[PDB]
Amino acid sequence: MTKLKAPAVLAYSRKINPTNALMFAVNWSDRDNTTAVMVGTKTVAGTQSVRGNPNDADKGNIQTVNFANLPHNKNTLLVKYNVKFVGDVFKAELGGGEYSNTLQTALENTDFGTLAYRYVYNIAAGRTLWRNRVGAESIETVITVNDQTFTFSDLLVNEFDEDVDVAEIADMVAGVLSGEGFVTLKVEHYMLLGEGSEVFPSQEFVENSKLSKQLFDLNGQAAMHDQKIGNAIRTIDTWYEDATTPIAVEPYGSVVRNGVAYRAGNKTDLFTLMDGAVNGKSLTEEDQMFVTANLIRGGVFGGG
Amino acid sequence: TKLKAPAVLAYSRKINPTNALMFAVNWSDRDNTTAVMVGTKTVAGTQSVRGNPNDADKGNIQTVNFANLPHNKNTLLVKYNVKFVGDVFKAELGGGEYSNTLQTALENTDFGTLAYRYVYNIAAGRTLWRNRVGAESIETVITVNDQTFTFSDLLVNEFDEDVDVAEIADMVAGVLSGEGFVTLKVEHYMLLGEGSEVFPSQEFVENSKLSKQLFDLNGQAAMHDQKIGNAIRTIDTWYEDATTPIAVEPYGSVVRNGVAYRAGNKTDLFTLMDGAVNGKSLTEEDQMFVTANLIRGGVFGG
Repeated sequence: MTKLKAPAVLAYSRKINPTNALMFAVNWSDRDNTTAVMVGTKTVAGTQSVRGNPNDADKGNIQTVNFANLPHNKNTLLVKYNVKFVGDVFKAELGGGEYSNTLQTALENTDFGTLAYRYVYNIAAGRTLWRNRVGAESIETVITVNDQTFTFSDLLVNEFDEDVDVAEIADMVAGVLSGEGFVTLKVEHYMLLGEGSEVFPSQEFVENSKLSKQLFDLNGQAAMHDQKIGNAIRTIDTWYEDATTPIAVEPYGSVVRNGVAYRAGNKTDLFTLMDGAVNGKSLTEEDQMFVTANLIRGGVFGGG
Repeated sequence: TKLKAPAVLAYSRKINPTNALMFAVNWSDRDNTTAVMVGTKTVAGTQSVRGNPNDADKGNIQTVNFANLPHNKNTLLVKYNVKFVGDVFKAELGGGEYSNTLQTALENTDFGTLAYRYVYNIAAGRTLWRNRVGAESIETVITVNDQTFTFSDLLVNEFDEDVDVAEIADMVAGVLSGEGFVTLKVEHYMLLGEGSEVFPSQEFVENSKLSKQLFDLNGQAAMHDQKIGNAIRTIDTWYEDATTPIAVEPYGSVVRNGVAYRAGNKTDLFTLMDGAVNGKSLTEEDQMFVTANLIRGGVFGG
């Protein structure tokens, strides 16, 4: 007909830029004396309890793994990172002009307020802490932005409840996202897990060596990949078909650890909606939020 | 009839940057430099290609190189030197007549503008590429001939007039329009924030255990001298329908966007060179473009 197609190398750079997270040990009422949690190595002998075959059930299983605990005289895990939000979300890093420009035009009425609120809420509710949230006496999140400090505790993680301080931070974040500039939130999390509690750093892929589990380290200190924090932050999509709990923003709504994709094969993926928005079709408020959330995520959205 | 160009006519590059090293400092304690080291990390992602949604339920593991400022330093320090070398009309390999009449045809080239735009690309920090995004402030320090110059607040995409840029460009044009050489020694300080991702040059390795590999020198994150150089010679605003400056390439090629703003419309270096040697006249900006291609270096022969 006369359709406008996206260039082969249309690519957007990411706009939520978290750092790596470092993991320290403190006591809940002495947060100035911090000590780094160090990754160790231990032996693990196990059992061949795999569903398929009971003929191996009497055989052993010797492995060596990385592990990471709080020391036996500190009761609190402290997780530190920064999240820099950057503007100009609609200026493609690689794609040309025409397609991306009319896409920006089709997206200009996007509810940046809700996007920024859900981002900052995930940061404040401590979703970025993943399994470290489990079994915590209390959880205290501290976000410092523009020499201003905010503290959170009583936040439900899987609902975007309205909170006035989350809203005040989301105001600056949405100001940046819907326009130009950048703003850095400096984040600390305090979890009262108990002395000697196991902590959960990012895990590495070791295809070579004697380790079967390998934990992420920086100079030997337990740490979480910046991309894992980022994935937790963008868990804002409640708009896929038959949506229940929020999923991370992905062009196909993929959650690979569950082997499913909530936006694949039903014309609700990023590329279908994108080509619709460029070629005259109208987008919902939630569809515009989703397409803009993908433009914030970054990636190559070109013909492949 | 026509002065054909010798088959092996070639010029050597005249703007010689070094490789850039990447350190981490604090913005207000620049005498405590520590080096940024390239690391390796696992990265797990989704199969999110435009084509196939049938793989949208499948994941993928990779290992990649990565480079961060420490969590106790907030400023990236990029260091390099650039040596400008004169005799930009003496050919390296080509014979005599074509090169000599070309040297005569271009003795009225605006060397002031060339030197200014080179020095400006160095001072505005274009050479930093993606390390410019998200800076609270950028401070460039250029030392030359026992004279130190500091720059903050320079628009990268405009050649605004600046007195220090012009004063350095004066020596640079004195070398480029005559003989000799001169070394500018350049530092860039960027207030990015503690723990910020920094962007060294990327490598290509056919099949390796690494999916994405960063340029290192003894393990320290670094930038290729040719990338700094490509930023330095982004001065071409004279192709047809010119928006922003592009890097000086004989066909005005920008392979990252799959177009060549001087290919196939009698604006390429070879057409202009043939014209200049074979009697035809060039614009002032065309003389600038041809001399910039001679300063870039390369083979201009069959």
